[PDB]
Amino acid sequence: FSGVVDIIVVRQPDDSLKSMPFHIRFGTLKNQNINIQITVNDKKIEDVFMLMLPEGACYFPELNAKNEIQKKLRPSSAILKKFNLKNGYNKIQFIAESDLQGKQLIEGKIYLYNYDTKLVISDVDGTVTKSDWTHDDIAELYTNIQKNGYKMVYLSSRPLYFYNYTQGYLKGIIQNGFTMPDGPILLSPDQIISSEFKGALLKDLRRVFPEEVNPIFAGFGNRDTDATACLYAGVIIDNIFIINEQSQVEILGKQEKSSYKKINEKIQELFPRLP
Ligand SMILES: [Ca+2]
Repeated sequence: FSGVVDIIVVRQPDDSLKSMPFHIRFGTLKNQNINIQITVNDKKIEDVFMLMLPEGACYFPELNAKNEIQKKLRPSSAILKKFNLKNGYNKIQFIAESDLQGKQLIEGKIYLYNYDTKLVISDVDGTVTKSDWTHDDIAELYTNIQKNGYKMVYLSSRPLYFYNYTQGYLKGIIQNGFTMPDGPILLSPDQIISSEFKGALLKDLRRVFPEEVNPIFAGFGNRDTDATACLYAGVIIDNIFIINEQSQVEILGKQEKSSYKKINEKIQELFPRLP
């Protein structure tokens, strides 16, 4: 695999920035001599460079306090702030220059959120697809949720080799006139490498935000363990939706039977509008 896993960046109340781990790989790239540059929104970023591991995994070099270079997947606040990201979607490109192959470039997406930004979590397998075919009216409901100021965030525990297909599947979905709203796709840490896993992933997402806010407003899932992952991630039981293979979603807080078409009819009362 060669590509960029969607990156989430959150601006803190002290205007510092925190981010989730950078998962970028140059699989088809044929180690220590490789230097990696970054361009955000078609502009080159100076001072910021990444190194590559033998397998193709890339990291940010950062001295620690014992002056031992650390392999950090989360860039510093100063590095993230040289990106000069805009709020929402940003285009990021990683450029590896090799004497044997010239410069090789992978493109990805990096998202910037505020500490007060409200996220709506959705699973892909079983929640968008009908088994882990697409459930009906999910694109219209998700389009209206983004119109009300919420950010859709997708989760997938699929192998990293199928990450780019999952992006293609979600964005090729068309139900009536409504496309699927653009948002980051987070990958479970088991499918990646280190230099039930859904619950650990959501707390990395949560703890990127400050502790005193609950960033995840709602969550969509297919199994009862998805509900456990959202409850421990700060989501209230009223805002947890669980669907089966027969396209009936159950609101957990009130033990209420409903559907995507029914939740989209209650969009302003279940997802109040945010200016
Ligand atoms: Ca699930």
